[PDB]
Amino acid sequence: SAKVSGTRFVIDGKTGYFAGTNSYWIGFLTNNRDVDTTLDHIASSGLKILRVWGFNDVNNQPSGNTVWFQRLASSGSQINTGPNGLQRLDYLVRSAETRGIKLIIALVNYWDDFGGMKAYVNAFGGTKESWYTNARAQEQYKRYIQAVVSRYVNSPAIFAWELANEPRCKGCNTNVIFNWATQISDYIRSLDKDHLITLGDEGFGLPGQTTYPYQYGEGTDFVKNLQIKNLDFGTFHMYPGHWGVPTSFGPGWIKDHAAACRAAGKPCLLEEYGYESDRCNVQKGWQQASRELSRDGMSGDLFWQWGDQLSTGQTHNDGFTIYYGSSLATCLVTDHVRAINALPA
Repeated sequence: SAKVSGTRFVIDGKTGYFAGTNSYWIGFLTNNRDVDTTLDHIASSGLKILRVWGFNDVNNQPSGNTVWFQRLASSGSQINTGPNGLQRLDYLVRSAETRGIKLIIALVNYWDDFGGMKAYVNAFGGTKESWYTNARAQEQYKRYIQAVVSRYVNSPAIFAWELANEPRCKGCNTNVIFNWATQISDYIRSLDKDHLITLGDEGFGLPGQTTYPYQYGEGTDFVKNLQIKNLDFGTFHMYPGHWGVPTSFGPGWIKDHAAACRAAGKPCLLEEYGYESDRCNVQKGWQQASRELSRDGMSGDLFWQWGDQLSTGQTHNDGFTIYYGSSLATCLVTDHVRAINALPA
């Protein structure tokens, strides 16, 4: 149900460009109806891919019925397969199977939200930069990958396994993440031969311009990582307001990634993007630049992030949320999906 064909994706046997979104919170909901209604809204919007967090790491177990997936400690780490643990991810997967949504499931965070590499450093020592070569942290991270992947190997709702959300190794030789991603993607492939696998990086480090995002200072080399055999497609993210570059850098950023993916013979996915101001105009310009490259390396995009109305009220507005039913969703979801459906075949 989710494959690659040259520089394009194939979902439900259709080859082409797909739109999707991100919802880090959907895998942690404890109300099944809130998962179903959010997926119904995403599916009715014509979105096919949903990127979620498949991690929830803590150093101390939270109180009450708070959801957690893994507790990390120097000795005795535990993976939660209970009702407030991975059973919440199981429900998301089953609800996505029913509703025709393909999930990208990231397996650790580079950032501290939901624990991240920081929670592993707290348990296993070292620094965030040494996390990739920290044997005890990598041993537990692989145990966690096995615990998640083994549950959904036979699900048609997995778009791709994703190694990490936005992995960086600040100031590291770019071989650190390259070697790490090679060994972890080979590990995931041993557990699941058929689903796609991707890195989850921001896409820093590649030719095109001399601005900050093109530099190798965050430990990644986009072109180098596209050579990894068991990574099926390239991912890149786009946040000019955090990166000291204008919004007008967007089309070139997209073009430069699509050219690298084209040269590698793999699809590119613009996996997160957002801007806080003049949102419709700014982000519609980027969606057009991406759609225009649909036969030249780009094969989809996911905005960050979905917003909805749950039993617990409106979901969080982090300045990038696009709420279902809003005028901004008509601009960046309805009109986008209609423009994708109009692309030549």
